[PDB]
Amino acid sequence: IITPEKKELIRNLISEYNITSAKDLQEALKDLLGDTIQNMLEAELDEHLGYEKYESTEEAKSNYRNGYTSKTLKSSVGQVEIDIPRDRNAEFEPKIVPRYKRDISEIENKIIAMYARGMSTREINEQIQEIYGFEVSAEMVSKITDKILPEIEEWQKRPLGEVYPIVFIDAIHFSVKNDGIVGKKAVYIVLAIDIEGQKDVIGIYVGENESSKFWLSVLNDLKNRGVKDILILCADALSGIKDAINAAFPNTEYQRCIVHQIRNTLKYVSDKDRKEFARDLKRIYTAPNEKAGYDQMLEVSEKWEKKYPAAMKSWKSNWDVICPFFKYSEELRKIMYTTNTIESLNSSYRRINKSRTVFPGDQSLLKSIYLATVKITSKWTMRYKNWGLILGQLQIMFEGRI
Amino acid sequence: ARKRIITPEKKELIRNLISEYNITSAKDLQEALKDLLGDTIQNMLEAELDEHLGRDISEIENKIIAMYARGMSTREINEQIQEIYGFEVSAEMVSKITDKILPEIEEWQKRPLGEVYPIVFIDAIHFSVKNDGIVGKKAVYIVLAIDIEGQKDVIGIYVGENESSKFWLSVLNDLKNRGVKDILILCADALSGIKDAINAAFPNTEYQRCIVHQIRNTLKYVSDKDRKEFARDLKRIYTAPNEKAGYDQMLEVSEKWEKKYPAAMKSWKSNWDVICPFFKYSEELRKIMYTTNTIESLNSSYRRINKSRTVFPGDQSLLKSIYLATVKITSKWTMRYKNWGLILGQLQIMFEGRI
DNA sequence: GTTTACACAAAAATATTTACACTGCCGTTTTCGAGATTGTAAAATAT
DNA sequence: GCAGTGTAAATATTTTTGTGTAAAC
DNA sequence: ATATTTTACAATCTCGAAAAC
Repeated sequence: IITPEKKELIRNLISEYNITSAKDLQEALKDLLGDTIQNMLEAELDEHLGYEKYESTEEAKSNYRNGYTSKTLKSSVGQVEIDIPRDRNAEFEPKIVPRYKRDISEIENKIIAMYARGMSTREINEQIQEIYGFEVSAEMVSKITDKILPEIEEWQKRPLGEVYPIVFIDAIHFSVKNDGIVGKKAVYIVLAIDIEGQKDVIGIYVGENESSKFWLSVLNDLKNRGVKDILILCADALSGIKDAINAAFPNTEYQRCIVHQIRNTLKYVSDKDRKEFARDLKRIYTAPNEKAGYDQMLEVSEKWEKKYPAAMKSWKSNWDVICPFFKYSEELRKIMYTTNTIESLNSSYRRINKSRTVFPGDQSLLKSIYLATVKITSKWTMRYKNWGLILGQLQIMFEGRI
Repeated sequence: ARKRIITPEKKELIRNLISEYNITSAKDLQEALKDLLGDTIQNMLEAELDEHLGRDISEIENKIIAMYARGMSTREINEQIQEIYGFEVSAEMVSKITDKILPEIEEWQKRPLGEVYPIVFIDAIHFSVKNDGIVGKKAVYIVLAIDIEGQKDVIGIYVGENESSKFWLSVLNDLKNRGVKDILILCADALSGIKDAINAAFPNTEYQRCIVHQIRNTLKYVSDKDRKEFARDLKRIYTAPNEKAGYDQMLEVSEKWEKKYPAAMKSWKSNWDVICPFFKYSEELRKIMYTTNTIESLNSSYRRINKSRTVFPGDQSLLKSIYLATVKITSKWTMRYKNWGLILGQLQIMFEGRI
C-alpha cells in the first residue's frame, strides 16, 4: 500500500462496508463485488436506454423499462447473489456480463492446464469445489477442453522446414472405444530435429491400424506441410513404413530405431541385472565399425545366454537392419540413441495417462496426447551441443543436401 | 433484508475505483481487488496466530488446508493463493494453519472403536523426516479394519522409530483401551514382534501373513517381460481349491522358475509352513483377501502426497498430513461390501461363539 | 397522469446425471534442470 | 472383487422472457 | 571520511520431477 488515494479508498471501504471480523470479510468482499457489478450494470443501462430513473422525457415515447431478475453469479471470491432489472421491450444486452454467462473466463485456461498436466475431469471438479467454493462438473471440464479443438487442428497443419536431418517415429498404445467396443489402438508421434539444432514434434496420428497407405498419407502430409528431403528416419519395424518411405522420399536412408531396440531387450533382464547389462550393451553400439559391433554382440550374447536366452535373439534376427547405424559418427549416433530424445516423451505420456485408461473416443485421446505434447514441448527451446560439427559431417555424408 | 437495497452512499467508493483502475471488464476489477486486499489479508492473518494463547475456522484457512491435502508444496500453494488473493504463504503460516486442527486429530486418534472386528489389516510405510535437528527414518503404521456391518472404516495411525515388540504390544493395548475385545483375522507382513504381541493380547486370534504384500514383494524380483506368466502361476497358487493343492502348485512354479529367478520363490517355500495357509476361508472371502486394492490405493495416495521430499520437521506435521490424506478419502469410501452376508455366515460358522 | 417494481406461467439456454464399455497386478535413491533466494563484495548513494 | 475414466445422450437447473397489475415520482 | 543500499554477478542453495537402482 503506497497509493494515498487507494489507501483513503480502503479506509472508506473498511469503515463503510462494516468490516467486523474474519468471518465477515469474505462475505463483505462478495457483497462488494456484487455492488460494483450492480453499479456498473446500472450505468450501462442508463447509458444504453438513455432514460434516467424517473426523468421527465422531452419526447413522447412508447418504450419503457420494467422487470425483475436474479442472477446468482460465481467468481474467484465464490458464489455471489445479485439482481438487476431489465428494460420493458426486452432489448438490453449487458456488456460487463453476457445475457447467459455465469462464470469467470480467467480460470478456463487454468482448467485446461489442470486437464493437461494429468488431472482427471472428476479430480478437477473436486479441486475446484474444494478451493473455489462453487462446483464445476466433469462434463464442464470436457466442454472446456473441447473448446480448443480448432487450436489442435491448426497446430497439426503448421508450416515446417525444408530438410530435416533426423526424424523418429514412435508408436504408443492406449485403450479407446471404437464402434462400441474397447480396443487397444496405437497413436504415432513424429519427432524431428531441425537444421537449427532444435527439437520439436512434427505431428500426431491415430487410427488406421497398420496400413501401408496410412503411412504414405502421413508422409504426403509431411510433404503438404512443406517437407522436401529427409536424410535419416529411425522407426521400429512396422507394416507400411519401409514400403512407403521409398514411395514418398526415395532418397531417405532408413534405419531401424535404436532407442526402442535397447529398451525392448532390457525387458527380458531382471531389475537387478540392468546396470551391467546396459553397460555391455552400451559397448555394442559404440563400436568404431560394424565388425567390432558384431563381435561385441556375439560376446554379450554368449555371456548372458545362460540366464536370459531370448534377449539377444532379436538382435541376432534384426542385425541386418541394425547394420546401417555404424555409418554415422559418434557425436551423431549419441544424439541418435540417447534416452531423453524418445523415452522421455513416452514416460511423460504414461505419467499423464496413468489415470485415464479407456478413452471414450479417438477425439479425447488425440486431445489428451496433444495437450501433453504441448506441455512437454514448451521446454524444448534449447539448442544442441557441437551442432556445427554434426552439421559438417552431415553435409559431408549427404553432399548437396544441407 | 428482503432486497439487496443498500445505502446509496457507496456509489462514490464504487465510481472512484472503477474510474481510476480503468475497469472496463470483470478482469480489471478482479485483478484490482487482489492488489488492494492482499497486504491487508496478510497483515490480518499474521495476527491470528498471536490472538491465541500461543469451532471451525475461516473459509480461506479451510481452502489452504484443502490445498495442503492434495499433496502440494509450499510453492504450489503460494502460486494457487496468489492467483486469487496475491499474497505469499510462509512456513509459519501453513504450520499454524495445520496446528489449528490438532484437537480434531487428537479426538480422532482417541475415538471410541467397536467391539469385535472380523478382519483387520495393518500396513507399514517408512519415510525420512527431520526431528530435533537430526535426520532420521520413521515408520508409520496404519491399521484398517472392516466391521461386521460390512463397512471398511479406518481404525488408526501410529508412528514410531523402532521395530520392537514393546511398541507393538503398546499399540495393541491402546486398541484395547479404545474398547476392542476380539479380532478374528489379522493380515500382516512378517515383522519382528508381531506374533509376540498377537499372542500376548489375542492368543486365540488366528494370524496370517498378508498375501497382497507377498505377491508384491515376490513380483519385484522377476523381469518386466516374464511378469504376466509369473502372475498367472501365482494366480494358480492362491486360487487353488485346497491348501495342499496350493502347496503343490507352489512347488510346481518354484521348480519351474528356479532356473531364472531362484530368490523369488524362496520366501514362499520358506514361510509357507508358518503363516501362508489362508485356505480355510471360502473363495468369497479369499477373493476379497487377495484383491484388496484399497490398501494399495491408500499406499499409492501416500506416495502421491510425498511432493515434499522430506516432511516438515517434527512428527506433528507428518501426522497431520497423513491424517488429512486418510480422512479425505475415507469420508467417501465408507460404503458397504458385496455378498458380505455370506462371508459373515461363514465366519460365524467357523467361529461359533465368535471366540 | 408518469414510470418502475413484482410475482407468477412459458420459453430459452446451460450444468449435472446416467450410462458406457471397459481398464487396473509398482519400488527406493541419483541425477538433473532449472528456480528462488541470497552470498558477496563492491559500486553507487547519503545520512 | 472395488475403484476409476471422458464424454454422448438425457435430464435437471437455472435465467430470461410474455405480461397484468401494485407502488415510487 | 565512513555507513547504507542495491546491484551485478552469478553463486550457492534449494527444490520439484525423470532416471536408475
